[PDB]
Amino acid sequence: CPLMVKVLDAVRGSPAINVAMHVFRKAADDTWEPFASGKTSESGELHGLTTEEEFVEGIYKVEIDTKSYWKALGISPFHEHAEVVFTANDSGPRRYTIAALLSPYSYSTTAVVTN
Amino acid sequence: CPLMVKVLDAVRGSPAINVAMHVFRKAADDTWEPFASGKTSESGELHGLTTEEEFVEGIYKVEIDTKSYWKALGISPFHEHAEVVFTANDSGPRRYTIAALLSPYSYSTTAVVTN
Amino acid sequence: CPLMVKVLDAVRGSPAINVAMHVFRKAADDTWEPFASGKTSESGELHGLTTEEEFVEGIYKVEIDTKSYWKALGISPFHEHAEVVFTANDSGPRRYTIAALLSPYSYSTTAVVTN
Amino acid sequence: CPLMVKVLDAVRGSPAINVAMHVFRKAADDTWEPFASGKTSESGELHGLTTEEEFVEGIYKVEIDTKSYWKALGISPFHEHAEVVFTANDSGPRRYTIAALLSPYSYSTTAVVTN
Ligand SMILES: CCc1oc2cccc(I)c2c1C(=O)c1cc(I)c(O)c(I)c1
Ligand SMILES: CCc1oc2cccc(I)c2c1C(=O)c1cc(I)c(O)c(I)c1
Repeated sequence: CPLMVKVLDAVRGSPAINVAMHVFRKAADDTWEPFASGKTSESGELHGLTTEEEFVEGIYKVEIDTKSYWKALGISPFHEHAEVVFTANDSGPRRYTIAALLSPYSYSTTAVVTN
Repeated sequence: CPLMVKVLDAVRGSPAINVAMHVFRKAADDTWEPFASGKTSESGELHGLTTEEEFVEGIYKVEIDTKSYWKALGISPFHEHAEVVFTANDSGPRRYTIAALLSPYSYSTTAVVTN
Repeated sequence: CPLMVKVLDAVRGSPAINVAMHVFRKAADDTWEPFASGKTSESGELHGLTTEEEFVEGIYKVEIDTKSYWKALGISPFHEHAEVVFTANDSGPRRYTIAALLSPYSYSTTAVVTN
Repeated sequence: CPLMVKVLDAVRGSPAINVAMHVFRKAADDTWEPFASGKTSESGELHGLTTEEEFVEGIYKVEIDTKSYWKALGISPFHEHAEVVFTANDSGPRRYTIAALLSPYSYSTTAVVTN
C-alpha cells in the first residue's frame, strides 16, 4: 500500500467514518484525471487506492468530501471539501500516509512519508 | 475588507512573508475563473483582494503557493499549495478571514466569519 | 505589549470570547508562581497581561481554561485546559503572541515571536 | 492498551522517534503524581503505559519532552514541552489515543476515544 488516507473528527474525538474521497493525477494538459476513490472505514482509514506499479511520480490531488460528512452529522461546515495536492517523488522506497483532522471551520493535514 | 488571508510559519515562529496566492470563483459553466491575487505583507496578511460589491455569492477557492515559499527557505516541502474552497455570502454578506499555518509536511487552515 | 494571547473557536468559526487564562512563572525554588491573568475580549484577544519591565527572562506557563469555555456552549470537551510552556526573553526582550485554536477533542497552539 | 500516545514530526513528515514522555495523575492534594513513562518507538508510538485495572477515572497529564527532540535535530524550539491534560471518564468501554503533531514553534494535539 503506497498511499493511505486517514481522517479524524475533532468534534467527536473519533475516526471520521464513511468519508468519501477522490484522488486525481495531473495530466500534461494541466487537467485532473480521476485516479482512485473510496470511503473511509470504521477506523477512518482508506487503503488499497493504488499499487506501487501504478503510483508513478507526478502531482496528485486528494479531494475529501468533508461537506457531506458534516451535513450527515447535522453540522454546518465552512469548506466545500478538503484538498491535498502534492508531488510524489522517487527517493528510495517510500509509502505515503495523508492524514486530515476535521473541524467544521478548520482542518489540518499532514503527510507521513516512510520507507 | 470582506476577504483577508493571514499566513504564519510554524518553523520560524513568524508571519509568512511574500507568500503568493490566487483566488478563483466558480463560473456558471463550472470552471474556475480568476478572481483576485496578491502576496502577503511583512505581517503575513493580504488585504484588499476584493470589495463588498464585487464579492457576490459563489464558490471561491484560495490557492496559497506554499511550495515557492518553502523553496526560497531551502526546504523541499510536501504540498504543491494549500487550497481553501468555500461557499461565500450564501446568507447575505459576510467578512471572511482565511488563516493558514505552514510547516514543510503539514498545514492547518481555519476561517473566521463575521457578520 | 510583550505578551498577547489570541484564541479561536474551530466549531463556530469565530473568536473564542470570555476564555479565562492564568500565566505563571517558574520561581527559583522550581515552583509555579502566579504572574498574570485575564480573559479574552470579543475579538478573542487578551492584551495587557504584563509590561516590558516586569516580563523578565524566565520559564512561563499560559494555562487556557478551555474546559469552562466548552461547557458554557453545552459541549463536554476532552481537555481540562490548554497549557503553553516556554522560555521567554533568553536572548533579550521579545514580543510574544500565543495563539490557540480550539475544538472539543483537539487544539493547536503556535507562537509568533518578534524582535 | 487503554492509553496510547502517537507523535509525528511536521518538519520531516515522519514519526517522531525516541521522544520521552511522562504521565502523571492528579492527587487529592492537587499535586502531580508520576504514573507512567516511556519513549516513542520507530513508529512514533508509545504503548503499554498502563492497564485497564490501573487506569481509573481522574485527571491525567502527559508531558512530552519536545524540547529535547528538537535539540537533538539541531533545531531551536519554542516550547519547553507539550502538555496534554484531560479527564478520563467511564462511559462504556473506552480506549484513548493521544496524538501530537510537532513543529518547532507550534504543536497540535487530538484525542481519539474509541470503544
Ligand atoms: C495564519 C494564522 C493562523 O493560522 C492558523 C491555522 C490553524 C491554527 C492557528 I492557532 C492558526 C493561526 C494563528 O495562529 C493565528 C491566527 C490569526 I486570525 C492571527 O491573527 C494570529 I497573530 C495567529
Ligand atoms: C501524532 C499523530 C497526529 O497528531 C495530529 C495532530 C493534529 C493533526 C493531525 I492530521 C495529527 C496527527 C496525524 O497526522 C495522525 C494521527 C493519527 I491518531 C494517525 O494514526 C496518523 I498515521 C496520523
